[PDB]
Amino acid sequence: HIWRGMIAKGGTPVCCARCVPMETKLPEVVNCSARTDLNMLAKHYAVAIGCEIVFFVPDREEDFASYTEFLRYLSSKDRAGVAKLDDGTTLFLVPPSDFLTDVLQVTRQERLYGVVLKLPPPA
Repeated sequence: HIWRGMIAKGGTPVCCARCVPMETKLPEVVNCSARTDLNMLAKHYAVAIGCEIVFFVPDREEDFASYTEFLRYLSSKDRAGVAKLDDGTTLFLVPPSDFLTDVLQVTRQERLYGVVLKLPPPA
């Protein structure tokens, strides 16, 4: 049982997608309801105590051109997308860039990363 669903931008479908791990349940639709500057995410990362990652791949070939285009839509502007898991956790949609190696310090891949940051809990 793999995750298979849709990605959307502002409620507007972008493509269908699947998901390989490196986590809670992904909704049927991962909607990118907003963007965040990579700088802003860098600040949350600096203090995070968990950083979980999945890769989103286009589901089928007909989803490729859109997936690719959605990557440039994010990386152009040095931004990341914002979506949610089922349980309300913030999920960031991070396209390929230096940010992946300099800040998250992970291997870089020409893939969209889903990223959840766990910040410190209260005392």
